[PDB]
Amino acid sequence: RKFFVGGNWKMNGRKQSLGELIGTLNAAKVPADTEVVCAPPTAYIDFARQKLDPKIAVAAQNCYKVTNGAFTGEISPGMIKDCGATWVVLGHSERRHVFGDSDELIGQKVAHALAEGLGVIACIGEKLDEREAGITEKVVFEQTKVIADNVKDWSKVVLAYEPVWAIGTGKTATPQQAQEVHEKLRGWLKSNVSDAVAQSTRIIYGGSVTGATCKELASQPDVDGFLVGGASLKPEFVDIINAKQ
Amino acid sequence: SRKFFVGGNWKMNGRKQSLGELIGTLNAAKVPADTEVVCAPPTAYIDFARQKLDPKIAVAAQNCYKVTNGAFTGEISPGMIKDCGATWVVLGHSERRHVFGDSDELIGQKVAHALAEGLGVIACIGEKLDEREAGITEKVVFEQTKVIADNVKDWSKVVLAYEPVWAIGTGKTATPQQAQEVHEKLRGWLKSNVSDAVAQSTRIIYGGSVTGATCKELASQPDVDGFLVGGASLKPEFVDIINAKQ
Repeated sequence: RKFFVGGNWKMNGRKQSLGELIGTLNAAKVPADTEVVCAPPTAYIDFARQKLDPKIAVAAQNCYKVTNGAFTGEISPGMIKDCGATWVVLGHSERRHVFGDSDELIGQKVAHALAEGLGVIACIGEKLDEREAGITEKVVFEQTKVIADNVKDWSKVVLAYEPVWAIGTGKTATPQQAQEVHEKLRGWLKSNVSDAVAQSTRIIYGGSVTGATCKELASQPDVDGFLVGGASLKPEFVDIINAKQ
Repeated sequence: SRKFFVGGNWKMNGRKQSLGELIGTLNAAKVPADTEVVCAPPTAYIDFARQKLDPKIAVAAQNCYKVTNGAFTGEISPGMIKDCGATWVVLGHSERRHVFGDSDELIGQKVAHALAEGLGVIACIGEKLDEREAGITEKVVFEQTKVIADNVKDWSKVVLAYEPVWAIGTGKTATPQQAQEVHEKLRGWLKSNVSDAVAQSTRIIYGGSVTGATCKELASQPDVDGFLVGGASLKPEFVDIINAKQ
């Protein structure tokens, strides 16, 4: 499984700062064994694709479920592809919990994005209350099932596990518990999709990752990369891209 | 003395190809003297549209969030909008409210933030069919307008857009007379709840179904100061609507 490192810039940056960031990434050497993807704010997808070395892919941070229509404020996989982007992050914890993306809608977006020839970074993760209630498996397996029900070709999909229960809650996710979850997800795929899919599908970690912890996290058997948040806006991102090196 | 305002909301439609053609048409079009033309392309094309579109045409974002930066994957801020050359943002559009759940409180915060960031705001309001049926049109649009008003310190950069949601895909069809009725009531609300000055200078544009065949009569209505065009913004017909007052 090729090491995958995605940077989710979230709602940050402007042309100046993002341009500098991109300059820093273009100048860095990305191990041929690493697949790098950057997710700029929607207004900068086009901008980023133009400035980013073609070696690095561009992803949209969200998209809707149809080709076109009366959905003011939304963008379709078609527009994303039209901008040169090749991936779209779907089901991100922020879309689910802050903007209410339903599990059903996420499934529809996944189906549509893949049908449009876009790659999908499908995010899953349980909240603190769900974690506390000991229903981690229930939640992530239900979320993964919806994704699986909407994926016909896993070659274009990367599963990202977000330990939401560790975001601003005081809890700290250890690499052991990350491995623990990733192993369970791969086991679910093995049994519910196929051995081939479970073996080849990248399951990346969307939890807290820094240049000082990426090595250990990347060394975990079932952690195939990262969906980086805050660090993706800093030089440290390059260190994370080299976590396997 | 209110400058005729025509905004084209492309909604989630178009690609660089189709948009570029529409833009070519607009760049070559003569915009009427006392008129203001704005185009709201899909978010991924705000940048592209601003670059191809001549400065005589303003660009608007179809939505934005309530803070400058943050952990809000999938959202953009007024700061990013201005950074791309856009000078307006459509907020409270019926689709954001009814399809995506934007609450009146959220819309008020977005309005406040967009204006604080120096962006112009096209604030949308409109009642649904059921609300229309029960005869609470005024109550509904007044509540929505008040939320907007409560978050507007200076109306110079604000344009109100009435969207007869009740007619939009419901088997109904708003007449220019019922359009005028609402606009007049809205302006009356501004006069009584804000100031006569704001009431007289604030453009209240019609966001219902508008075509080159109906823009003329709609534009002639005393309190209809322009349009927030939907489907027609995607065709040559758009230019005719821009000339609705001609």
